[PDB]
Amino acid sequence: SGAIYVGNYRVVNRHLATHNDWANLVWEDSSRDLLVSSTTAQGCDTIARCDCQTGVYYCSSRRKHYPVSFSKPSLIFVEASEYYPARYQSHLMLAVGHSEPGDCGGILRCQHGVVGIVSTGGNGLVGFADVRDLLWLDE
Ligand SMILES: COc1cccc(NC(=O)N2CCC[C@H](C(N)=O)C2)n1
Ligand SMILES: [Zn+2]
Repeated sequence: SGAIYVGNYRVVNRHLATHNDWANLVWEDSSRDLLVSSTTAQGCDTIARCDCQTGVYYCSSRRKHYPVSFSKPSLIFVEASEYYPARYQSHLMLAVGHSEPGDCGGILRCQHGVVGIVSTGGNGLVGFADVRDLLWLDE
């Protein structure tokens, strides 16, 4: 689990969105596994606006933050799960790192701010849904 709290927005994995998120919906995209809802309180996270390919992510299944090198956001095939059929997910970045299903939502960050959140994984890989192109999160 986990979210990004920037301005009056809450960014979560679409597959983990709550009823309150759907009832206060700002934007959602199944192909990216992202959903953004509105918040009453202002958040403290800042979004990175950069082309970093190295950063650090939080892994809840280890209670640890790990440094990683990650691929550029791309269209990657994701196998069928209990949340989606087998499909291509867009704006996804892959890295070598530990992950379990419940790790979704952990933040990936670089020196400039939040880059994205954990969205896929398995067998010593971890995938992050990028948010750096969502310029509207800053206003
Ligand atoms: C997060 O790490 C792991 C580790 C092992 C397995 C998994 N499951 C995983 O990738 N998916 C299940 C949740 C929805 C994901 C998606 N974005 O389509 C696919 N995740
Ligand atoms: Zn950066």
